[PDB]
Amino acid sequence: GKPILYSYFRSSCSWRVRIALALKGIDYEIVPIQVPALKIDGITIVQSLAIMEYLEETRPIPRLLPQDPQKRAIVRMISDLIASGIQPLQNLSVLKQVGQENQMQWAQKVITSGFNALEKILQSTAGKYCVGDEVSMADVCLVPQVANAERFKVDLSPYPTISHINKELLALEVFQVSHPRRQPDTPAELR
Amino acid sequence: GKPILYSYFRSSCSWRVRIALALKGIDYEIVPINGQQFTEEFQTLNPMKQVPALKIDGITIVQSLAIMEYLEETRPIPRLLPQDPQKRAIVRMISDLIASGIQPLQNENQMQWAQKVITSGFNALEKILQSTAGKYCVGDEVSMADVCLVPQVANAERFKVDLSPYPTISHINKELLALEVFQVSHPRRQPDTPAELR
Repeated sequence: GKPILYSYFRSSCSWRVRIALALKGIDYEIVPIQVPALKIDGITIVQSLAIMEYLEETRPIPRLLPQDPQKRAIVRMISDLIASGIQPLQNLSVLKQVGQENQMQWAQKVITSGFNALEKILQSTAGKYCVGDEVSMADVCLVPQVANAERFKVDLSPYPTISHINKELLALEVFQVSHPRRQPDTPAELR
Repeated sequence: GKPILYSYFRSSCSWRVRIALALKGIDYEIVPINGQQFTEEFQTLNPMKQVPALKIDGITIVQSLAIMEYLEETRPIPRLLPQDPQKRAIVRMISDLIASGIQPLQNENQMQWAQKVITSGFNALEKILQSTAGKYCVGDEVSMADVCLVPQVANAERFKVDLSPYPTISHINKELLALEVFQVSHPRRQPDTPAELR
């Protein structure tokens, strides 16, 4: 009857989809545990980018992607930079399969390298959010990545644009109700 | 003036964009990659010295997925994405599985790692294609999934991955490699291919 997100409280990819579901006003059921997976309109969709593009097309407002194709490409660039460039190079597969202390070093080089790139891009693109003054898919991707950075003790002081946009976004209900610390599978001593 | 693609002959990401450019009949100029005129342009909206990068319609787009969506929208035919939203999700799933899942995890026994990554993904992707594939990844029309599949399958052969356990991937792969748009864009037919790959 109602959509099902297979989710994990610590998965940045799952949070993206929870922000996008909340943003589109879609009520869903959470089954905690490949995640995210989303059962919707009688089909199953893996991969948060794919999920979010489906949501954008079937539930247009609010827009994750602006109307001007050129603007859409910048929002997609940033999003994919996060989802294809930073995040996979610090997936749980990679981390536990290379020590329990090296995992943090490698994670920090990856996140800093991407944030060095992304912060420079945002000097051109950002208004109040990643691309101009309207929330986009880029913002949905950013916040969960910035939360990873905090988790691996990345200092955000060299990334003042990323940090400002991040705090603008975390002030919105759709980024709070979907928070890793407000989930069914959230450990009681992390709230 | 024509679009400019900054490319690398071995980058599977660059190949994706060459396939899509060729598919949509778009003529472009290739600037292959490792003065400050060319370095400034390369690195505008690309502080990471990344390929592919595409200069088109007066702007710069990095990230192959972003570039192909832009192409899809501005030059609709031939379709990289079908019209049915649910079919578009399946095409995007496969593409993203490759572009976000398999490929990023592999830019001594770095061979043991490449192979584990590629096999694990193809285990997943072969199973999905049992449901979706006709003559191509999703039904009988070439799509974004196919554009992503060929350059990943070429990586798999480079890292000596045996394709015997993946007959659907291997069939679709050879269907695609028979098409002009995947041949003219091939890593071996590029300006920066070193002659020792020919």
